[PDB]
Amino acid sequence: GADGVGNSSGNWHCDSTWMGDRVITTSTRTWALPTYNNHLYKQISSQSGASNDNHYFGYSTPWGYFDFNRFHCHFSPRDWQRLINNNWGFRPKRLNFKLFNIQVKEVTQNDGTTTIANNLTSTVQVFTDSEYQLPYVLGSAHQGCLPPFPADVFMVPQYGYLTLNNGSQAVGRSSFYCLEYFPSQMLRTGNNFTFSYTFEDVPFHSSYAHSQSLDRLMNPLIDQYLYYLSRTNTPSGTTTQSRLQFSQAGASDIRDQSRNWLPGPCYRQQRVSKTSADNNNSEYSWTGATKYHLNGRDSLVNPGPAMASHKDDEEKFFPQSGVLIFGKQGSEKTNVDIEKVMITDEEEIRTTNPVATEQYGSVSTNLQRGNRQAATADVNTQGVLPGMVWQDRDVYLQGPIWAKIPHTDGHFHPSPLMGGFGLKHPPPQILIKNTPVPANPSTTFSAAKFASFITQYSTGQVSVEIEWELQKENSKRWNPEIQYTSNYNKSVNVDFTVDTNGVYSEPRPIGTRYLTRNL
Amino acid sequence: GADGVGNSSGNWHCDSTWMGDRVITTSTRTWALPTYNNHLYKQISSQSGASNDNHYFGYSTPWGYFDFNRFHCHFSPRDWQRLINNNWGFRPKRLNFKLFNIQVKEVTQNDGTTTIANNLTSTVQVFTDSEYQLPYVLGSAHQGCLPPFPADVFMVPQYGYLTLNNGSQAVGRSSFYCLEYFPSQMLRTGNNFTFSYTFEDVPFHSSYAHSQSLDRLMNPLIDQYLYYLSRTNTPSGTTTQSRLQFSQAGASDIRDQSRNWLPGPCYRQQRVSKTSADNNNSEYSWTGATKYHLNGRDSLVNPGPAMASHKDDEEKFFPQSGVLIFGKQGSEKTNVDIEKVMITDEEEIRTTNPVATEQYGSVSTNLQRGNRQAATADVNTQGVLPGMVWQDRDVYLQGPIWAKIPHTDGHFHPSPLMGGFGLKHPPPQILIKNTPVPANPSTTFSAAKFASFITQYSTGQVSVEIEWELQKENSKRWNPEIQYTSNYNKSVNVDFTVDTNGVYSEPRPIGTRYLTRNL
Amino acid sequence: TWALPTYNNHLYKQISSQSGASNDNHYFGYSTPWGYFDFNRFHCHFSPRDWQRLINNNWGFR
Repeated sequence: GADGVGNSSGNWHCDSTWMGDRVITTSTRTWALPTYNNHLYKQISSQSGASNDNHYFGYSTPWGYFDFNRFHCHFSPRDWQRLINNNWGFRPKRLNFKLFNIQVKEVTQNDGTTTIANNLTSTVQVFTDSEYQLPYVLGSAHQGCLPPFPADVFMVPQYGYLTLNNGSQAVGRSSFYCLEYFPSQMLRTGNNFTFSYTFEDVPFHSSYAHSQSLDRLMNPLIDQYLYYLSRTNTPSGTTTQSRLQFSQAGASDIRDQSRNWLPGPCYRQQRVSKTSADNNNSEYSWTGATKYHLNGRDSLVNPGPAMASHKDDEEKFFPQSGVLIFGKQGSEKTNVDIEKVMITDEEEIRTTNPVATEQYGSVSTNLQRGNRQAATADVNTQGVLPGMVWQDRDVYLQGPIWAKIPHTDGHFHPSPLMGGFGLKHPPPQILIKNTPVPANPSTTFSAAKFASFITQYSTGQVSVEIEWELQKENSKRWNPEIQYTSNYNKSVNVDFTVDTNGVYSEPRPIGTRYLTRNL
Repeated sequence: GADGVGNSSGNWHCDSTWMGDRVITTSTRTWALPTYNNHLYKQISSQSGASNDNHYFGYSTPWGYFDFNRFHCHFSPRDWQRLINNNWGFRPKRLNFKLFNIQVKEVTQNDGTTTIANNLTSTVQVFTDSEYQLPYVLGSAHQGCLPPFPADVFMVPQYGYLTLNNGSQAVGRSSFYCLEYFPSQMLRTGNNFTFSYTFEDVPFHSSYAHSQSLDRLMNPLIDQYLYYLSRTNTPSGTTTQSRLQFSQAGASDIRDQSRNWLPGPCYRQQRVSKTSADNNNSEYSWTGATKYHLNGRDSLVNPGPAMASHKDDEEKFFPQSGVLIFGKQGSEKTNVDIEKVMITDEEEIRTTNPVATEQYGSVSTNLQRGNRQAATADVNTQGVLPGMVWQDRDVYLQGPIWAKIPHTDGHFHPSPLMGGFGLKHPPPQILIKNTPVPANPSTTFSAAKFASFITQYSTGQVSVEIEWELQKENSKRWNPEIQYTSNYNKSVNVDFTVDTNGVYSEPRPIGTRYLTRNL
Repeated sequence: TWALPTYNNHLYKQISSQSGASNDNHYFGYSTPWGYFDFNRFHCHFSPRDWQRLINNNWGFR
């Protein structure tokens, strides 16, 4: 840091600049940090009797952490539109981080009034691990983001983690991390903190949608030179006999043509409808779910593999867990009606990824003979096969930007299943805490742990700046594209704006896929 | 080679040196080489009536070969412990090979006595293919290793191979290799042989175990912002109606949370117990096995894909073939009791790879409607899907170090299924033979193949030195690790030591995974 | 992190054994307002895991 109590440690920077090829964004927010857990660590675990699936064991810490991982932190609704309408892809490159204008307040709750005053000599300490030595919590899509709207103020969320358990009990291999055991940087009023970071090379995210379905790749005018088996028998006299005929596949045969490629893999979902009348009356929620089984307990696959949500001309149906779901403004935690949630749509991927609610295809179950008749069965789960292409899941406007790839001997197509960018060395976790200030010890000496501290909290401003790389488009498409538009009719409230009471709200999910490409 | 009959061609080197980052090992053994097959090639094949699975066709040769491929050759039980306790991974780099102190003996069996004497002018010839032109036998985990204990003496195993067959009969494509048709190096007493080799780049083997299970990646304190479908219906009056409610997943919901990753693939096994009372009474061995079907015959998958052996708090069960199994000292070939075998345990991989005896998960089989009710089925086999992470199988103390990757147009995650390091250009096979010495031909000329030779054999010392690369650990774990310890109680015999009759024995399998890492 | 009280109301005092006591338990001395820092125990310096690249891996330390 630098200088005094009266001097300011940083300016407010929130802006976006568009350079053409690479583009830069900036934002600044205001935060407040409480003391958590009365300055002490605690182990936490599952509560008494619980399902074998719900057991957990871990620790909670006094430390907080910053999360900018959602897009809406970085991009405004309009800045989001020089991106998704005008471009075929984007990726991050490098970022900056800064804290400044730190001030610490102590509070006195005596009687029915609470007085608050500056504590000028108190400190707040911050570090960034950057060696990836801690359990990495970010990327699990928790709350506690920097707000989407720059004028809002937010608390910093508390930090904690989980470790191997057996039931509600720990195992010998289970690990315990003390955050005090790292070098950090102690800051007072008039001290600031910075670091900078560089993304590893990662593929552009695909903001295009395809103009060709994988099942139609070819010229309708010209027939193939390959033959397929067409008729298996022919009438002879009164009744048929076995005769094999072959054919070349034309535009009337398009079903039957040879191809060089296959659709992507599927792991199948249950289908439900937004119209309440079509759905069965029972509780199938947990029973009818698709799950995976790991170490004797069952977990839902909430996003699951990337698959189209519905087929043509059914907009009413979506996979049970297969989609992301966002809440509207002020929605509650539990048991809330469908009118409150916002359900995203995965469609444009129909052309490669198969629909999530249907089988991959059909396969032959048996060997035919004279007295046996051919039999097939549906394959509801398919792994990856050579010659198989697919697309990934869209990032939308608000959702995960990145995730940390687990450190393991093998992995396949690491792009993460919620969306965004898989990173082996992602942006490091930033951790922050209030330094404990003891209160009025006894006159005689005693060896005991202090239970008594001054009650205080801190606040300041944080800033983030990321540099993005863009991919422009050369398209010879003659006719116009599909663009993201706001409706021009009159309305009581404007979208993406404060209401009369001053609560900013986001009307609908906005994906990145509009501009079209050929497959 | 160099110099004389009286001069020695090499010193005994067996040692281990630890440099920190890289590390170097050395060993020397004493061998004896018989003449095989009376100096001639023979075709071999399956015997008369046999199962269609058991047919084979091939050749056996007079040549022998050296196999150091097991770890216990290179590492002593204590040297194995500055490795597995102190490190997160290791890989080979380069090796040396040497033969020396060669001496050839001829034997005379007349009457009831056998005299043995030096033959000073006889030769022994050796070559290393290194162009990978021969069938590559090593890596199939046969017998004939350099002994684990440096004072033992061993024969060199005989060399042979197999080729395409139809039943017990050869096919036109089947190949025949004459080892005489290579350049080799002929050695007498006072001649030595050397070559050196460099491993291609290969990933470190993972000697860590994970401190986090893949099903728990996230902060218990903070709720997600995503919604999952929670209740499918609500009571209305006397009976329920269809109503869809949604929820955000907290620490009580941990079963239901969204995740960016999925567990590794499985190919399922039958489960048996070490307690003899739980197992069914019948012969299910071959019938209840998991198999693959190639060209009309069936083969067991003995190791199979890497999967955890058992779940929490069942130590009694293991997959039917799914684990490696080692014999104790002096165990016989066939039909031996469980008390004689040593069964390895694959557990620490519970956190990623699914258990081998259970299904991967459940998937939805049908489309619901008003009068239809949701249906699911177990998926017992899963291929690789995008966003899937796993671990490989552990090497232990004694077992394959490497295998040769087959030469093919495609392969996936080549790490071999017994364990160790897949190599496209592995250490080349060393081949050795006694040169035939004819005996006393007839006085008149005859054109015929000699059936009569001097009876002789050779012996000497061999040496191997490998350089290893190590990966140290930076861990902020506060509490202690799990280490490999010998029990301190008194006992009749010390582990990994000679008994009163002088037979070295190994009490238990020792894996490499102790130190812990975060996932 | 430490906290330092004022001891003895900013003044020195002589202290000694209390009245009747065993001849073994008699003592005479002084107490001061001053405090002092003690790091002399190992567990201050070494964590349980750091203690294990030491005692398992080594024949001595100073």
